[PDB]
Amino acid sequence: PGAAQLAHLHGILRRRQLYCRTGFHLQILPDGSVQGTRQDHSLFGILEFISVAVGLVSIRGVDSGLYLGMNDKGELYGSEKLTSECIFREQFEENWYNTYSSNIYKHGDTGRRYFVALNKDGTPRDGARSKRHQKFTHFLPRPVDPERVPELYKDLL
Amino acid sequence: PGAAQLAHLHGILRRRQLYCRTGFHLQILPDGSVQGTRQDHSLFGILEFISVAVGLVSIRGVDSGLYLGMNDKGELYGSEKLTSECIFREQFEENWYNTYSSNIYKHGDTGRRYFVALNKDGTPRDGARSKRHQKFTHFLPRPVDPERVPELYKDLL
Repeated sequence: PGAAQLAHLHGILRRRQLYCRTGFHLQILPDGSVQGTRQDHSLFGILEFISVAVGLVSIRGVDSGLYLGMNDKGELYGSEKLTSECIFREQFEENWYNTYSSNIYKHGDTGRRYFVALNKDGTPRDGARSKRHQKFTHFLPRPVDPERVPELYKDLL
Repeated sequence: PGAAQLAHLHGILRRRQLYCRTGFHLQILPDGSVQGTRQDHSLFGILEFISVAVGLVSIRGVDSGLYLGMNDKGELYGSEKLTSECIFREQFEENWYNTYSSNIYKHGDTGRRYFVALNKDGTPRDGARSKRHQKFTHFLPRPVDPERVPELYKDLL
């Protein structure tokens, strides 16, 4: 084909599963909420990673179509349109587990950044109360076996 | 396009990096040898996973073009053509780390299978001397960021 064809396929090559070290895969539901499923290959767990810049990413739910974004008060959510709240800093942490902080939100005084995180029960943790050294913020990007989520792969088809 | 087009692309969607728990990415060199690099996104570290059957896989080096295979005496190597020695049993182990044993080789007496493994210094370990509970055999499948290995992605292009 052509035009936007090249970039579009690569997005599909960049689809991942974000497994949080507390035992959950980050998912972005259609209603706009963000949470964690213990299920491998969840349909909303299939996230497409857009490499914005060096150390920067944007995570779009392939199924929900929404972009992961963190707001003013540290709360995660699914943004229907890209915004400055949707760009996160991707930093290595330990063992291929990355950490993802807001690219615009931090604690004015300490300078400590706000982090994308999930509690041990799976619900979204308050970005501001989450820290780099805590396991709530560790996220291992995982590969997506397309044959396990066919609905999401009828673009090439 | 057509004919074999559908299956071909999916192979590209199933390219992975096999990170061994002892600190290395399994690579398949052109000379036919198998070893481990500490380098993320090594050019020979980019393996295409062929899901043979349930719990079965075949690993082909994208760059070397060779298929990972284990022989009679537990030694890994890069097979130029598929053989019975190239099919491995993929089993979950802990934390998304899988274990890969020979689908035809085991210890006649104990019944303990032969495992794909790398020592802590990175060289290939003897399949027969490797065990499931040992970290030499733990392998975390990782995603491949195409933009980091362009040479290997000129098929779609």
